[PDB]
Amino acid sequence: VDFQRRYKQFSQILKNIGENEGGIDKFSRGYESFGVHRCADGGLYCKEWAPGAEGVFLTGDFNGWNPFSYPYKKLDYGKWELYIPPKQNKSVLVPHGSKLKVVITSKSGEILYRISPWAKYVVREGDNVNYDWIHWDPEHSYEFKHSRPKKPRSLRIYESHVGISSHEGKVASYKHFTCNVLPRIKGLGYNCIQLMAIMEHAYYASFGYQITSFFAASSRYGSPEELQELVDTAHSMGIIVLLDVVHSHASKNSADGLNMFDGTDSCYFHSGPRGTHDLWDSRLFAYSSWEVLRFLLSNIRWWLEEYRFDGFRFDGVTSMLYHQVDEDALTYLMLANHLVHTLCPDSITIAEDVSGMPALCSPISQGGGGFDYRLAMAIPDKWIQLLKEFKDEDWNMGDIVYTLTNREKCIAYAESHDQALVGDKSLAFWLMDAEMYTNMSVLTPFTPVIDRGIQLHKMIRLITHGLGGEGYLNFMGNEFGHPEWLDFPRKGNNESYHYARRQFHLTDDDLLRYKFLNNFDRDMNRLEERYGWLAAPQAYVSEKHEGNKIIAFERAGLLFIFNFHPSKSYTDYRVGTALPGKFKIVLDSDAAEYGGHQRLDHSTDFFSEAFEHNGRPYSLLVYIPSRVALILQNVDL
Ligand SMILES: OC[C@H]1O[C@H](O[C@H]2[C@H](O)[C@@H](O)[C@@H](O[C@H]3[C@H](O)[C@@H](O)[C@@H](O[C@H]4[C@H](O)[C@@H](O)[C@@H](O[C@H]5[C@H](O)[C@@H](O)[C@@H](O[C@H]6[C@H](O)[C@@H](O)[C@@H](O[C@H]7[C@H](O)[C@@H](O)[C@@H](O)O[C@@H]7CO)O[C@@H]6CO)O[C@@H]5CO)O[C@@H]4CO)O[C@@H]3CO)O[C@@H]2CO)[C@H](O)[C@@H](O)[C@@H]1O
Repeated sequence: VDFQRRYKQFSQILKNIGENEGGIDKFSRGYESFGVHRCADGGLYCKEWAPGAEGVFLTGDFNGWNPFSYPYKKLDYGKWELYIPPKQNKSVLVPHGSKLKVVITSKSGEILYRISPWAKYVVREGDNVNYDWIHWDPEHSYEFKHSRPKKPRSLRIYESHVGISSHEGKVASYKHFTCNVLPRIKGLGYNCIQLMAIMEHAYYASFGYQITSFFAASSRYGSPEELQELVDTAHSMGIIVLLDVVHSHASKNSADGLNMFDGTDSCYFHSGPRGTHDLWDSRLFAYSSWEVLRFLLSNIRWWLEEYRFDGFRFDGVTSMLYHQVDEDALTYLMLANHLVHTLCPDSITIAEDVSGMPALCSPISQGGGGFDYRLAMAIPDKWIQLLKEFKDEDWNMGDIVYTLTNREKCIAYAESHDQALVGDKSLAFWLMDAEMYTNMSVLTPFTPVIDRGIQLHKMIRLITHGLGGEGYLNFMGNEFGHPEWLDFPRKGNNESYHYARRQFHLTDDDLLRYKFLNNFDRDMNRLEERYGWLAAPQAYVSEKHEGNKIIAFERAGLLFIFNFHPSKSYTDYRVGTALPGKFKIVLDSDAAEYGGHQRLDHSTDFFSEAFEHNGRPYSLLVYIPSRVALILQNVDL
């Protein structure tokens, strides 16, 4: 790790992009010439990079699948271009909705049929083994009607998957998400959507991590225009949309994927074993290769320009960095971040990194990776440890406080999307187990295990939200403690969609207790919008009492008190504060609307006195019941 090196290297490649291409703007507009394009003159212009092809051709429905009638002309640097002249009758050469294929001929004599790396749209017809390359030329394009929202003060991310966003056991649509799921997200107080599994993946059960077509918005959920309408509608509501970018590896599919494009093992990827990820059975990009930079950077630009995304989450950053560290992978990520922020400084980039790479989330100008945030991955693990291995009486308050406050800006989350999956437990499941199925009805008794589960689900989320980071993340359903698990159709379940859905109706059912966990989430995010603790400096922790099981801190002027004690309810408990005067309850997890016992009267005025307590100048006395969290705001006398 030499920061002077990381910059000098980046600075050089960027300088070359300027001398060789016309700067990173021009360089990242590769999607404008590569692929298949209909010209204003009625002709068709095509361009590809196939360095190890003897010949390249265009075939499809349009030419009665004659493989060699349209040969591309070879250019320098292993690139090929084709211009089919316009029709005499002045009609479309390649009709919209029709099938296409690139024909690659090898030195040996193999005749290979490929989908262009640059393909905009791909569809799997009924029960076909492979995806077909569908030419996209609609009568009307989607015109974006709304402007990008003002950059949020603090991010409150709602991690979403479009397919599973309905109560039905089927792939839900972009249209369904736009009409039914966007208003729910807005209502909860979330100001950002992390859109998962958008980049085309042939294997649905890969959760969007096995990419086949990099420039293609998954056909599965609908047309490219319906995704544009989705993003535009989110903007109409003041919600920013970020995309999950998988540039770490590629699916090894060759018929309908990026693998073996020009017939060799070294096109967009590394030759031999270096180019194969053994654990994932995937291909690995040759980040040193100029054309891989054009491809990957024109992809970043594509999602910014075509679909108007407000930023990205770069997945598999750890795997990219360690093949010792891959300098090329890292210089690619620096150029990607440089591009995103040069085009729009308000744009956000997040890194999915477990390693904790020094300066990954710091400015490039200081030898950093250029990322705005990293995910605070230690937080979900600490909650798992405590619920799996420790009795409530044995939870260390100092260890909770340490894990949450360790730090570079990070995104805090109580549980990941991976924890929602089959053969893993959600926080709601770790807390209530089999009782989740029995006593989540208002009509059944409020058992001590349902009572404990509800109280702790709220508290774990609130301490993660208030103390854990500079941003917050919640995966679809976990805001109301969604039951069961998530599982995608695959071999191992005989293609079942029974768990490939989200039961959102559970919160609308007044005869169920999910409404309580949902109400808490809505009010937690709305209170954050009002006071901005996520944007505030790190909290001042006055108390992390091992005996009493009390965590007390101040962030953005608010006073946060947590009683994790399984049985003791403290009266006249002294909490230190930096502010004198009157204090009022702004949030109480024991309120009835959240599934509490209503033990506290909110109309009570708490008066700060001049009594040094826990390194705080003033202190106030409070009633904090067992498994209750409180937020107190200082008010004008
Ligand atoms: O007249 C006085 C003047 O004379 C000299 O300079 C001459 C040059 O000698 C002459 O060639 C020309 O150079 C221009 C050139 O015409 C311009 O186009 C431009 O070149 C840029 C280019 O536009 C950029 O794109 C960039 O090129 C990349 C390329 O895009 C990228 O794909 C990659 O290419 C590699 C490829 O991907 C690989 O697959 C492989 O290619 C293989 C094929 O796979 C294989 O199938 C087969 O076809 O062979 C190929 C080659 O082995 O390798 C490729 C790389 O080798 O990388 C390149 C990066 O190089 O950059 C170029 C360069 O900037 O600009 C140049 C000028 O810089 O005109 C000038 C004069 O006008 C003399 O040198 C000078 O001092 C005198 O003043």
